[PDB]
Amino acid sequence: GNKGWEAALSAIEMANLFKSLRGTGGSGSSMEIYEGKLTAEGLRFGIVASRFNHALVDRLVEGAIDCIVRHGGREEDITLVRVPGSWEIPVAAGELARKEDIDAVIAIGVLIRGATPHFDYIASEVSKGLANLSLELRKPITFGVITA
Amino acid sequence: GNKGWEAALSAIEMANLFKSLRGTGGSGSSMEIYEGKLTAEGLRFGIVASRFNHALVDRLVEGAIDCIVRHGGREEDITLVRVPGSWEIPVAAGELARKEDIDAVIAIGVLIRGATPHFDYIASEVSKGLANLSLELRKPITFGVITA
Amino acid sequence: GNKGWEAALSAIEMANLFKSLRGTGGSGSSMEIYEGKLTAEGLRFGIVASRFNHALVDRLVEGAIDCIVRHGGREEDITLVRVPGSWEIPVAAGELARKEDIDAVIAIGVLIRGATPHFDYIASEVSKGLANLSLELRKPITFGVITA
Amino acid sequence: GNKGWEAALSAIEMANLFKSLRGTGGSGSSMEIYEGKLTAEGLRFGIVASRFNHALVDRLVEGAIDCIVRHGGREEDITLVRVPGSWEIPVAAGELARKEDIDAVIAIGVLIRGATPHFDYIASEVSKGLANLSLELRKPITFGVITA
Amino acid sequence: GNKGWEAALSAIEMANLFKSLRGTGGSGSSMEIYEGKLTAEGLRFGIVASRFNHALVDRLVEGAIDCIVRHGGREEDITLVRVPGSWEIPVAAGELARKEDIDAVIAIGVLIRGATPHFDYIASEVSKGLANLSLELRKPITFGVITA
Amino acid sequence: GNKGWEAALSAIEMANLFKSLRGTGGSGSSMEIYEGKLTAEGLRFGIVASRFNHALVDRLVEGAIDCIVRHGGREEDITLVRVPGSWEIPVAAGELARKEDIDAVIAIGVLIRGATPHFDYIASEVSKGLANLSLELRKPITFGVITA
Amino acid sequence: GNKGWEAALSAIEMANLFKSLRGTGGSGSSMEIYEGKLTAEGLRFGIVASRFNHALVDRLVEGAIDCIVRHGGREEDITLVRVPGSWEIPVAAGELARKEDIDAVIAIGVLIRGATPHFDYIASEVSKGLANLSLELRKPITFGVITA
Amino acid sequence: GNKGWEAALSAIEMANLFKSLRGTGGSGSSMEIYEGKLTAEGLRFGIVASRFNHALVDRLVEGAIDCIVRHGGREEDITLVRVPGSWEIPVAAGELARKEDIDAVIAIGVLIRGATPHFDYIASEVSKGLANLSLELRKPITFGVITA
Amino acid sequence: GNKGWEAALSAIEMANLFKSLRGTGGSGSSMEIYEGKLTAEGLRFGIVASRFNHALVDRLVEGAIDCIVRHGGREEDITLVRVPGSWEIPVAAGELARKEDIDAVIAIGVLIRGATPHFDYIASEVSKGLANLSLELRKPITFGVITA
Repeated sequence: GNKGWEAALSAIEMANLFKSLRGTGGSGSSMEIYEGKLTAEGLRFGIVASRFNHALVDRLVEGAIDCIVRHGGREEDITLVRVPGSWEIPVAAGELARKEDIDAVIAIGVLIRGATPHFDYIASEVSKGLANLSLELRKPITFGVITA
Repeated sequence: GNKGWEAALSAIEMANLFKSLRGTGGSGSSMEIYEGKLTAEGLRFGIVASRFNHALVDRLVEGAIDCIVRHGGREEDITLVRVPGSWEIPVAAGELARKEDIDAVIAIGVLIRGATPHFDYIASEVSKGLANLSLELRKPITFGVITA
Repeated sequence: GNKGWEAALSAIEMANLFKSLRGTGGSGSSMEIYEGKLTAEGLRFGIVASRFNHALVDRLVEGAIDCIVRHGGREEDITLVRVPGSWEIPVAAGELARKEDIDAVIAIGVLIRGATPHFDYIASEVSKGLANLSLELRKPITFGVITA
Repeated sequence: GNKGWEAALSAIEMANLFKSLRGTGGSGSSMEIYEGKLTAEGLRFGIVASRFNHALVDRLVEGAIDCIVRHGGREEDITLVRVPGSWEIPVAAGELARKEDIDAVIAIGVLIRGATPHFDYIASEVSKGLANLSLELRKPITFGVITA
Repeated sequence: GNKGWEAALSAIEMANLFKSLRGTGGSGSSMEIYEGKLTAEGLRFGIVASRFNHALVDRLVEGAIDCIVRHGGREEDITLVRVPGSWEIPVAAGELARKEDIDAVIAIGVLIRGATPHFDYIASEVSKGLANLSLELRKPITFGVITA
Repeated sequence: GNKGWEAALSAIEMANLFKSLRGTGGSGSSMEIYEGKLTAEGLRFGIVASRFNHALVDRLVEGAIDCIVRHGGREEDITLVRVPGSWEIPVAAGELARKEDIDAVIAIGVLIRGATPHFDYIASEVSKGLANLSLELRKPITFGVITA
Repeated sequence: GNKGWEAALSAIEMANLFKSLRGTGGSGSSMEIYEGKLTAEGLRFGIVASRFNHALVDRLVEGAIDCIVRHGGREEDITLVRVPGSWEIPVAAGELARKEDIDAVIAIGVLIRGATPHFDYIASEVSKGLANLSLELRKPITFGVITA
Repeated sequence: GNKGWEAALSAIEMANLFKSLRGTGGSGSSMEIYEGKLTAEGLRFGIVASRFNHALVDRLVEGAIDCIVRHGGREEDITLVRVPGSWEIPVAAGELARKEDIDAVIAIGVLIRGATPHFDYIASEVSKGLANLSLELRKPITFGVITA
Repeated sequence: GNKGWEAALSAIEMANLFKSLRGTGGSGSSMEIYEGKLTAEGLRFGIVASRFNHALVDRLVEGAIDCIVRHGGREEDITLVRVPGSWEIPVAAGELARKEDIDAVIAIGVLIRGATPHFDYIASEVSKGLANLSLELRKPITFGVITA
């Protein structure tokens, strides 16, 4: 039940939700409640991770993959991209999020804000970029990072 | 007292206010005051709610729906969407806020202040994101979220 | 006196100034020095005020409209819009700005920044929104926001 | 040595930098280098200044104009506009920049140290606005305000 | 030791990453893993650096050029631009980023943040500008600014 | 806040409730439920106030008139009468209620608990008589007296 | 968070596990492993709930239904039975566990710690009774009780 | 950064250095310079490792092979041979070097600190032997052993 | 900081001063004011510097050349001469001063006056020689010697 499991759980629910919204509406006669299920048969995902501190990141990525397969996901339908550092996560995510096949992208990384001097500037940028990216491209982007 | 009732009331008033300005002007030879009546007949709304603290959130949604119907709203013209967490609200509001039918949307959530660094960055982004979306689509968004 | 006195003065100098900037280009003998006059006739205005802390906002609006007429402003060319809460001022202001008639907007607002939690976030985004509109819409606005 | 002289020097050579940049591509057969010269003949500038604290601001504005003429600039090609406060520098700056003939802009101002609360909210916004305008207008603007 | 080396290495492989991600599609049963690579034949670069503290920056500029050529780069395909300030880099980088024959941009400078004036504000602003340009234009940008 | 606000709101709720019971039953095959909406259009009301302590009463009664118009009431359909003192409140209310036009009645007054021996008697008398008239006439009569 | 969620999830896993063992063996000619996925499609369930502590038991029962339907369960494949006493579950559970259609049973209840010696005997007997049913009848059961 | 990565880097560029050195003489009309590039494609290497202390040596050998593939080397052109002790590294190294196809050799090992007397006699000889072989064979060999 | 910059700036404008003073005459009623100017097109220069303490002087030589080219100078019209001592500059400057196609001369060197031998005497002598040459030949000479 590591934090990587949480990111996968959030990602799966949205891919179903947006499908329901884009689909045909209800028959009326009451409040149109829209909900996202946990099924994962026929959903494609993407993941981005940083090389830095590969001893503490390998566990996170591995735990995330177990969530999809257990909930009914084929291992063949996952794409993995690795980037040098945390600063480069947003730009990489954009290329993945713009593909037609992909339906969700997860973000995994570790932060050293406070662990090293002069890092709060970089720390705020990644959080701001990923959220702002989601609105323009119309697609859920789960967020996950650790503090060192 | 409960923020659910208070937030919905604000949404009702601004819906009428915008309809007045988009129409004809007021009487001349005087400073035309503008105010929003509290009636709610003929309008359409939407709601987005999170799931953290499942016990507490249920009360808030009940208050919001009660105020809308009590002031003359039709239950047939309310749509509800549920999301996993607080980070996820801004993207959900995007889909609803830009439909040609809806007139206003309400966001309900719970924020944690200072518990862990992870939640600290979440609070800043959700506040900024909701405001910018409203200014770009010309519809009102009500920020009815509790803290702690 | 009150901040409404100072706030009104700045707006008056601006509307005419922009008129000069779009004036005839028949010059160049020496360096130009553009400046704003203090005439008020033929200048439309808009004013927006909140509702919380009614005991204060009443004097600010009362103590601000006087300066407009004192320069020759006609009361028929002023429009006022009341709004429920401070956090939802900017959305209303944008609607009035897009009207081709009005040439200036001023806002009254009382904030308790740095008093209690859940209000610092509100106190932060209010200023940022108003500034953004001015550059986008190209019409001056005055930040007539006070605090306890 | 004052900010007025130093701030201007940035303006002269970027006007030369952009002119050469959009004139030709890579020469070929060797590394390409682009550089700006400190020559002012044939260039037209613009300057914006604040009304408040006219004592200090008087010296700074005088210094900036001295540099332009010294390096070979004609005084007939300089436009100066005054504003009553720092808050309105960004909106005014955009007006001059959109003019096709101007080739660069310079900003002068003075900031006070904590006379009243929430000054930073006003103080920080001017810096943020200037940077945003430069990128979208694609024309340099200098930053030469001085703290009190 | 040379941070130009560290910045240069990151830029080289990101160009390779984009070369493959947006390349021809592929079909297979196993998971697809996309990884960077240090190979710099057929890649076009561009560098921007400031004069500020010219004693130190001149050293770093040489280091970046050494990395490209040693790793298979071509001196004929490197373009260099020099500017007089740290505040004044983002505007320059914009023009280079839009060239259709440029694959990456490397930005290096010096910050003396601390008790010095004007530096607390601009230090934050320069970072945000670079990040936004990357997502807007979909092209990597590296941040190799060192501080005392 | 103003206790007249509360007393006013209760009047509308009761008026609609009796307006519905006279009609036909609701949908069968379930539990019949009757609730009062807050719409306040097309309803006639009456108000009674005591002249003693005109300072507090004036604000209190003004706090009640706004409610009917704000919730969609016609401003020219509420009657007002005043009486020398508290003792005269019941008889005045009795006169109004018998009319075939007024649908609800509101009472306003200010009292001090047991200031003098005779003040104790009136306190019991004023409440006792008011309730009895409501049952006899079959018409709601709100209670709005203030103690101390 | 609630025990109702945890109890339901265990039932989902066990049902899949038993369907695998009772089936044919797998290939590979190596070390062989079994595990239960979390797909609830096509499985039938049943629940038994007590009545003490009216406030809480309903909340726990609600969560259990959500888990089954979210993970692919059908609304009309669940059977519910309600009984008064915590001492009274085992007799009810047996009547349901022996139906051919049912494939799992979930028990929800509340126990009291140390209130009286009478309840001490109650608590011991209920736990061991349910265990014996599972082994005797060869069908999984879940133990979703709370105390204090 | 480890000796495995650092030791390899020496190997790649000398293979390039010798290839260019024996290709042409002095160009003439200017100073002649000979330099090696960090390109590995088209080159075949050899590696020798010690059996003892397999824990530490496992990481170093893994690091060296990572560098070759990263810079563009094919894994099919790498030969690894193990030996039981440091004393036999020189004799084994000569065997690989005399092979005509190999272009360079790399040595890895770990030395303990004074477990038994006269260790220096054995310890020093390996370093001396490696240097002697290089001169007479006329082929580079790297030195990458690490003390305990 | 670079004293070569400070020395260079003085030399540039003095050449302009002589260009106008001995130019064509003029007639007028007001006072005539002759002023220098920073404009270096069509001006021929010449630099002399010493090897003494070659670590530092090489830096200054570059600074002087940068000033001339940036201010509109031409590299084709700069002549450089190097000598081995501070005592030995004046003789070298004499030959350069007599060239009919030279407008100014810049002399830079290092003095280590103090407890060192021979330096109290020569330090005075070198200064006098330069001054006398200027008046004798009627051509400006600049003194940019720095000392520890």
